[PDB]
Amino acid sequence: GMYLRITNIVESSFFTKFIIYLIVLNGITMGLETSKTFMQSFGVYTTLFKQIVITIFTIEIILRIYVHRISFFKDPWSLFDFFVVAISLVPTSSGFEILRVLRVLRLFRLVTAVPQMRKIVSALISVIPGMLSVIALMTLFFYIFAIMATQLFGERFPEWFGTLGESFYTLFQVMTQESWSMGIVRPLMEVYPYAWVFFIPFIFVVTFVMINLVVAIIVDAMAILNQ
Amino acid sequence: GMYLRITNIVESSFFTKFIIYLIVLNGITMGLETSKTFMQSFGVYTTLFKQIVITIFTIEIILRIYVHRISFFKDPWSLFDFFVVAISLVPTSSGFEILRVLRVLRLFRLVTAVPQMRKIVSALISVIPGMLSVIALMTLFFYIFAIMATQLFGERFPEWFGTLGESFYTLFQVMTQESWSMGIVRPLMEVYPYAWVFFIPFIFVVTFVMINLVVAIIVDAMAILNQ
Amino acid sequence: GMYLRITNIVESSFFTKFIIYLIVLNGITMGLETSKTFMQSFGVYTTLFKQIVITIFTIEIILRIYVHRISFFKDPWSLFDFFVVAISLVPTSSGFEILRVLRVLRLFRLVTAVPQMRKIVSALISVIPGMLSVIALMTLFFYIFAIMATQLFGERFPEWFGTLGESFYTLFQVMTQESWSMGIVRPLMEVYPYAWVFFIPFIFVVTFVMINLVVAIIVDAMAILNQ
Amino acid sequence: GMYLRITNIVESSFFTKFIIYLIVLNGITMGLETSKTFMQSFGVYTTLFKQIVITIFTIEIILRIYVHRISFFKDPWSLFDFFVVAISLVPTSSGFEILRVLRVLRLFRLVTAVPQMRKIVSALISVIPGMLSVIALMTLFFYIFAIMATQLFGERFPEWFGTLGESFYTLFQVMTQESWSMGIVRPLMEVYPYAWVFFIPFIFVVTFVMINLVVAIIVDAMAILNQ
Ligand SMILES: CCCCCCCCCCCCCC(=O)OC[C@H](COP(=O)(O)OCC[N+](C)(C)C)OC(=O)CCCCCCCCCCCCC
Ligand SMILES: CCCCCCCCCCCCCC(=O)OC[C@H](COP(=O)(O)OCC[N+](C)(C)C)OC(=O)CCCCCCCCCCCCC
Ligand SMILES: CCCCCCCCCCCCCC(=O)OC[C@H](COP(=O)(O)OCC[N+](C)(C)C)OC(=O)CCCCCCCCCCCCC
Ligand SMILES: CCCCCCCCCCCCCC(=O)OC[C@H](COP(=O)(O)OCC[N+](C)(C)C)OC(=O)CCCCCCCCCCCCC
Ligand SMILES: CCCCCCCCCCCCCC(=O)OC[C@H](COP(=O)(O)OCC[N+](C)(C)C)OC(=O)CCCCCCCCCCCCC
Ligand SMILES: CCCCCCCCCCCCCC(=O)OC[C@H](COP(=O)(O)OCC[N+](C)(C)C)OC(=O)CCCCCCCCCCCCC
Ligand SMILES: CCCCCCCCCCCCCC(=O)OC[C@H](COP(=O)(O)OCC[N+](C)(C)C)OC(=O)CCCCCCCCCCCCC
Ligand SMILES: CCCCCCCCCCCCCC(=O)OC[C@H](COP(=O)(O)OCC[N+](C)(C)C)OC(=O)CCCCCCCCCCCCC
Ligand SMILES: CCCCCCCCCCCCO[C@@H]1O[C@H](CO)[C@@H](O[C@H]2O[C@H](CO)[C@@H](O)[C@H](O)[C@H]2O)[C@H](O)[C@H]1O
Ligand SMILES: CCCCCCCCCCCCO[C@@H]1O[C@H](CO)[C@@H](O[C@H]2O[C@H](CO)[C@@H](O)[C@H](O)[C@H]2O)[C@H](O)[C@H]1O
Ligand SMILES: [Ca+2]
Ligand SMILES: [Ca+2]
Ligand SMILES: [Ca+2]
Ligand SMILES: [Ca+2]
Ligand SMILES: [Ca+2]
Repeated sequence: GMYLRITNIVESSFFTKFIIYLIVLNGITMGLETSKTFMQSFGVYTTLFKQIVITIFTIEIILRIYVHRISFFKDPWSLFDFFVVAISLVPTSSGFEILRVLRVLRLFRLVTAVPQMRKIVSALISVIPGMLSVIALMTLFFYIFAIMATQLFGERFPEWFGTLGESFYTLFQVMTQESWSMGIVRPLMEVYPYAWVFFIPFIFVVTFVMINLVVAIIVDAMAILNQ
Repeated sequence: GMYLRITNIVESSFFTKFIIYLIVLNGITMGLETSKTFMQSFGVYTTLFKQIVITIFTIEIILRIYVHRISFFKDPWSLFDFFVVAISLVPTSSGFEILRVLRVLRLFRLVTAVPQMRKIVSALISVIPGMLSVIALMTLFFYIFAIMATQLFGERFPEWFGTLGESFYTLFQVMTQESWSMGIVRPLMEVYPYAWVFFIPFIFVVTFVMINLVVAIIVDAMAILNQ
Repeated sequence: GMYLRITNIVESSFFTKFIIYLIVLNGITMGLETSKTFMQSFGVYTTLFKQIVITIFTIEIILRIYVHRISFFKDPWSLFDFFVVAISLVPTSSGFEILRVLRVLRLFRLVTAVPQMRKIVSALISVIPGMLSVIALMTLFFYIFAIMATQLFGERFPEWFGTLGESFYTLFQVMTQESWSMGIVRPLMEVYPYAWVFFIPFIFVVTFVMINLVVAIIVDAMAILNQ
Repeated sequence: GMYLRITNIVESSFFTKFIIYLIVLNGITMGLETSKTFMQSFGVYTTLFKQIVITIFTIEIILRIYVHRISFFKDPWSLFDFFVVAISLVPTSSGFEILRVLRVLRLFRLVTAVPQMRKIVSALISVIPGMLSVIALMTLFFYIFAIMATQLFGERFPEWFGTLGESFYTLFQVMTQESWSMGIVRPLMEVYPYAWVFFIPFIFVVTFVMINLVVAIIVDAMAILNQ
């Protein structure tokens, strides 16, 4: 087509720097809205601000959808950028409260826009694929010990191991090692005195696996450097 | 001998993929049996399912024992695969309850069958042999401090250090650092005010050794790469 | 100018070794002043000692400012060395109590003077610049989860998430993993039973990011060695 | 001189393997003596055993001192081997109870005798010298924050920060992160609401330094391999 003009504006630096400025202003706005006193004083300016920024972001997404239609929905950053826009597009009384809490995720658009942020985030995602083998191992391991722990402690201890889900949680807690013994294992042993046969091996296996996953991360990082 | 036929079926992909499907179905079954309501509704279909799958697995192990007899009992994956089959072969009322909880280990047959899982598990086992020197060091160290801590705190504090085993446990807990001070050392110091001479050095030695073991894992991994 | 004499004294070893000896004597002095009994016995000798050492340090800084004026205020070690001198130069009744507690920082002048200490400290500072990308990521992440957690739990749980700052703190605590579950998440779930959807993902993201930052430190260290 | 005979016996394998067997027998003995029931049954055989083994070890040390006099007291393994022998040589009623608890250290003679154990222990000691710079840094840092924390919280909180030593301990506890917040910082903030300015930076500095020390261990290990 002005199509060259609108694609030289959308891909212009000033357009994306401007929506960056709008993102930062909105983040401060969202920070201030937690103050109940600030919300008694300037509750109207901020909400009108939120409305004007949501409309700007929606037209900005419409333009970005136009200038490169096929890529926009095959590109992860813009896909997410479209989804957080959409989630906050549904009016706050049109959705459940949880939708209004998710609206906060619209600040990650700062990670979307800032290219140093893009670089680092896709670096962490890049780490993820090697870990799949040991994540699959470990979630099978957690499933098995959830099952055994439910069937072993979930009547005398229905608070912690009564369910499969409760056992998943208490096992994750034991894995992070928080309160693993004065909190879970010792009270257990007040009734089942060989409960440490279940948990001490569990601790050993889970910690060994975690260490090895970390070392794995490290060598995958280093191989691209020694080459 | 059909011996070529049965060894072209046992070593066929479909046979092992089928027992993989059976393993997954059984894992979901075992997951559902923890629900007491599901067990009131469909307690019979699942138990008949468990019986038909245990017979399939037992004939599958019999065939696998036949086609390569000598290797089957000199191969770790199949050895374990035989043992978990056997453990759940003993009827649930023929054994103690703990046997029924061990039956859950039959889901690790998924690690046995899936070759990506085999690769990663034998990778972790491969890590293990280098660690033997420092494991032997450390268990001697734990034995010595168990002994000293029992003889030092196990009358005024029989809950935690009254025995050698109780001291082993409380020392392992202090090693994982859980509640090491507000939980153990400080209550101790209410009666023995120099108890930190025992535990602070213990903490230092045990943490230093743990770090060094991890670094050791790392360099053993890296040497095979710089070569 | 004696200017050559005073610059051959300031840059002399004995001058800086002497202020090192004075720094150590002052550190022991500061250690002793916490004893209330020692302060009843020799409260006067130590305070006169503090006054004579502060005057020596102030003239030492005046000389060092003279011999190389332009560099002194463009050099970090001496800049800090000037600032800790100044902070304790304000009389103890001229400032708030917090100023008297900051006076203790005058012992880091030992890190300033000792060159092995300088080497190691600037080594740690040298590590810092690479971490900026992931620190910026993470503080955005903490800001977002502070906001969501305040809006989600800060009425039923005003102690922990009532404010943005309180939520920052409780989230940092959950990040260090201290008491994350028996302390925060479980009491929460007594009222909001899906609170683990908020915290378990938070734990996962924050731990993964921390691991990756550490690995990043490591590879940055190693690249200067494989080269 | 038989001097060749006694030096071909002392340096014989059988002599050192025999004292290894004696060390293991004594370790089991020491383990059994914690049982009060075993001590009612066989309290005499074990004590006579302890006496016969202590005499064997003392003559063994006398022989080892003879065959190479100058080296024995310039060699760390044998020096320690001499000292643990001496500590348990003082009769149990001739010393304080703590001496009888130290007698347990005579089991580390197993690390002294076993050469794989020697290899690994001197490997860990070998790691230690590089860490000196950051240990010296850190103990200065701990001294400074002990001082500030005593002067800041040791009247309203004399249990934890009343002394310099108590503050050292509570700071070490905060460093290991155990109960750092629900245990120390939060109760503090009930009276001093900006106590997190002191501890959150302390946590950050101490953790960063710890990470860097570990990375330092790692690169020192790796440089001897890339060479
Ligand atoms: C990216 C991270 C940057 C750094 C983040 C800084 C966060 C600062 C948090 C500290 C603020 C909270 C402390 C505080 O005491 O504030 C009180 C208010 C809420 O209480 P308030 O409503 O004042 O009290 C009500 C009294 N009542 C019930 C009797 C009527 O709470 C407030 O006043 C909230 C103050 C708003 C802080 C907004 C800071 C935004 C930082 C910029 C981040 C933009 C990144 C895109
Ligand atoms: C590939 C990308 C990375 C992703 C990898 C992470 C994989 C996580 C697997 C989680 C699968 C389990 C999820 C699940 O089954 O949810 C169960 C519970 C929910 O409890 P629930 O019963 O809903 O609570 C309601 C309370 N009620 C009924 C009494 C009213 O919720 C929990 O208990 C969840 C607790 C955490 C589970 C962690 C499981 C092991 C993950 C291993 C991660 C690898 C580390 C090396
Ligand atoms: C490998 C890991 C994959 C992901 C694992 C997913 C785990 C999901 C766990 C969450 C389920 C538990 C949550 C929940 O509230 O369920 C309740 C039931 C038990 O309570 P229920 O019997 O319903 O209540 C009794 C009521 N009474 C006493 C008054 C009669 O508890 C249940 O309903 C159990 C539901 C069965 C979940 C089975 C999921 C299997 C995942 C596939 C793994 C196959 C790998 C080979
Ligand atoms: C080579 C492959 C890797 C394997 C390496 C792991 C080595 C583990 C060594 C364990 C040896 C000690 C086992 C033991 O003596 O059991 C004692 C206690 C059992 O307590 P118990 O007295 O049975 O409780 C009954 C209560 N009662 C009598 C009052 C009714 O049970 C416990 O207290 C066990 C607590 C954990 C002990 C950890 C010992 C140090 C292991 C160092 C691991 C290396 C880390 C760097
Ligand atoms: C760099 C680190 C080196 C190693 C640091 C060593 C730190 C030693 C801390 C242990 C001392 C505290 C233990 C203790 O019980 O001392 C008590 C006094 C305070 O209580 P005190 O005033 O004696 O009791 C009052 C009784 N009343 C209320 C009834 C009248 O508290 C004291 O007596 C304080 C004793 C002063 C220790 C000064 C040590 C300085 C180490 C050298 C560091 C110089 C580096 C530049
Ligand atoms: C580049 C050099 C390295 C530096 C990187 C560190 C960045 C730290 C960012 C901190 C920004 C947040 C500061 C802030 O907003 O302060 C809020 C609270 C203060 O609570 P406040 O409301 O003042 O308490 C008064 C109580 N009242 C009102 C009821 C009377 O104070 C807190 O809650 C602070 C708690 C710690 C916050 C940690 C935030 C995430 C940092 C991520 C660090 C990277 C790790 C991978
Ligand atoms: C290097 C590490 C190897 C593995 C270490 C194995 C450690 C085993 C610890 C578990 C034993 C303790 C469990 C237990 O219930 O034993 C009870 C006794 C003490 O209570 P007891 O005196 O039986 O009860 C008194 C009853 N009363 C007051 C009413 C008269 O406590 C005992 O019976 C103690 C049993 C002695 C265990 C000796 C094991 C030595 C392992 C070999 C290490 C040699 C390395 C050089
Ligand atoms: C080169 C080879 C490696 C060695 C490096 C380790 C360096 C350790 C430095 C320790 C210096 C401080 C020792 C000290 O001053 O002792 C003070 C307290 C003793 O408390 P105390 O006042 O005796 O308790 C009596 C109670 N009373 C008076 C009320 C009846 O006892 C404590 O509080 C000690 C707590 C641990 C202190 C840790 C200090 C920082 C060490 C940094 C280690 C490096 C890690 C990166
Ligand atoms: C079959 C598996 C073989 C068994 C061997 C595997 C090793 C398992 C060790 C036991 C696990 C307990 O794990 C426990 O975790 C805590 C976490 O605070 C460690 O505390 C840690 O401090 C520092 C700082 O992070 C770490 O760098 C270090 O790795 C570790 O010492 C304890 O030192 C460790 O003992
Ligand atoms: C001026 C200094 C610059 C500031 C930057 C330095 C980083 C400091 C991070 C904040 C310190 C809190 O440290 C907190 O320790 C706990 C210990 O369980 C970590 O938990 C850890 O789990 C795994 C398993 O060990 C580690 O490999 C990982 O490094 C870390 O995530 C928390 O994730 C981390 O947040
Ligand atoms: Ca932890
Ligand atoms: Ca821990
Ligand atoms: Ca902990
Ligand atoms: Ca921790
Ligand atoms: Ca810890």
